[PDB]
Amino acid sequence: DELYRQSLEIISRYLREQATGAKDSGATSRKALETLRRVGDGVQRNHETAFQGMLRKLDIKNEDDVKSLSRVMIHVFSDGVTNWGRIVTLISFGAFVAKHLKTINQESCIEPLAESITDVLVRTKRDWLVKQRGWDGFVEFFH
Ligand SMILES: COc1ccccc1C[C@@H](Oc1ncnc2sc(-c3cccc(Cl)c3)c(-c3ccc(OCCN4CCN(C)CC4)c(Cl)c3C)c12)C(=O)O
Ligand SMILES: [Cl-]
Repeated sequence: DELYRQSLEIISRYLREQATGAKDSGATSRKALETLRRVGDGVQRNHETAFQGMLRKLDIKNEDDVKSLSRVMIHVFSDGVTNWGRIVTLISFGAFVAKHLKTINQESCIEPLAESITDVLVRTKRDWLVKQRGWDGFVEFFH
């Protein structure tokens, strides 16, 4: 399942570098990461209040808290329209949570969070993603 692997590589590396502040299909992945670095940080900067309010309401302190997020992520992501904008918001909130997790020394929860967001995205919408040319469509879309 190469789309799952490529989606996990991009989302994992984005969340990890947002948390740590430090950088680590080859071509697409690096272009897709570069785009998140641009659109993702814009989303977080622009929606800091809603993100912080949501995170405080979710009360995320440990691996059990993070593992219980998948349902609400699937409900909210599936509830609305599929477009790259809503995909980026999902990944941006993930990054915002990864940062919180690093702050409170729960950095070991960042990987299951990235796997959880990848499962949401690839398991609700792999057809749409295939039709859009997967990560190629994302890079063309955003530049
Ligand atoms: C540009 O769109 C933004 C930007 C900032 C916040 C909300 C949205 C709507 C967007 O949200 C999402 N789009 C795609 N995937 C997801 S997944 C998700 C979510 C929802 C709950 C839990 C978890 Cl783990 C994830 C939200 C999403 C959904 C709603 C949200 O906030 C709604 C406003 N509240 C008002 C009360 N206040 C205390 C907290 C903020 C937020 Cl912050 C998010 C991240 C969301 C979309 O649905 O297109
Ligand atoms: Cl296009």
